[PDB]
Amino acid sequence: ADISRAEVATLIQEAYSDTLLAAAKQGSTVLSAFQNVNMGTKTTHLPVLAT
Amino acid sequence: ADISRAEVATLIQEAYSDTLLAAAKQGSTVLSAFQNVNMGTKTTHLPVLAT
Repeated sequence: ADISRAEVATLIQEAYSDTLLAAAKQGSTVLSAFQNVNMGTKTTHLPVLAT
Repeated sequence: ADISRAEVATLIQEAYSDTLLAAAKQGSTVLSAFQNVNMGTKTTHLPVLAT
């Protein structure tokens, strides 16, 4: 005796949005606070003044 | 059945970097705080009022 929103089936379509999806990425702190030194092998030796 | 990094001994070289080596040097304080009198001899005499 009446048409409910179930009996209309897929003529009513659900909808989509990006609005909450995007999230900012945060880099390393130490890779921007300090000098990045290139390496070509596992170990690099650095001499320093000692006395 | 497997090669480990201990078994590749000295086919892997160790590198060097001077990026920590360069210490800066600090001058005398008294040579910048006060007048530098040029001398051509061991002794200079300066008279002053005394009474």
